[PDB]
Amino acid sequence: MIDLIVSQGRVADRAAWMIEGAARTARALEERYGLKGHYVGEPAPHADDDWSVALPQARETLVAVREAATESIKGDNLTVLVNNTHSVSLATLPVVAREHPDAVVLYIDGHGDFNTPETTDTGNLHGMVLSGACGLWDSGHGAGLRPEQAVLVGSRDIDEGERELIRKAGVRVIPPGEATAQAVLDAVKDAPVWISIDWDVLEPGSIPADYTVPDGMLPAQIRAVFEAIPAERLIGVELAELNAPADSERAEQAVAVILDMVAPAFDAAAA
Ligand SMILES: [Mg+2]
Ligand SMILES: [Mg+2]
Ligand SMILES: [Mg+2]
Ligand SMILES: [Mn+2]
Ligand SMILES: [Mn+2]
Repeated sequence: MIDLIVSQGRVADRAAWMIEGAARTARALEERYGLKGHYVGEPAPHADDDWSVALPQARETLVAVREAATESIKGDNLTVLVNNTHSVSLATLPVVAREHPDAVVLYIDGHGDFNTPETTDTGNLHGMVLSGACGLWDSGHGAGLRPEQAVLVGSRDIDEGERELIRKAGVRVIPPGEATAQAVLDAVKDAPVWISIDWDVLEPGSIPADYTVPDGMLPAQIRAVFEAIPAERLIGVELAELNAPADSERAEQAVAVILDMVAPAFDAAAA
């Protein structure tokens, strides 16, 4: 009753071990739940390139992830995507919004990812993912997510340009100190639910990502979200931005903590 899809192609990766982090996460899920993952994309080298170069390069991987996501979301299994980068959600979020136009997206992240090409100060595609899914700019991978149905959980590092786009579009923001069961249940109400996680939401030290931003959520708060959302309401889960080298302490300890955070959802789905 779980479908596991794993991105292994470069999607604007600036960090060296996002593909390895995704692989280690997927292999641990495979072992815990006796799943066989659908691995898509071919690894390319990381680089600090503009979105205008990285997005074109990522098309093949994004289209293969979209195709596998569409097949699983049309079906009766919990859709689980283990994505190297948050940018893969440029492909998955338009699918979820087309299949489930009633769905609320819990976008669990330390940042807003709501810059456009006009507002971005870094040219990092990652900073433009949720705005892209919401059609504030054209990613070439579709849009159709209503910002009124997107909830930023745990965001604490939002540019004033980005904050303006977020308020006007009607994206709700739950800061990390308010990100409890009550606040998340108030946000999703009675809607079906898609969870999109960027591990940079977590208080630094624990689960390595690309970005390090203080005063974040704790692993138990993420576990509380998975415990709080009813199994009948959960469409699927996306896990992104584990930057963990092959065979490392950060790999084995991060993946133990991830297994613990997602167990309330995956144990229910796996039965
Ligand atoms: Mg790195
Ligand atoms: Mg293209
Ligand atoms: Mg279902
Ligand atoms: Mn982030
Ligand atoms: Mn992100």
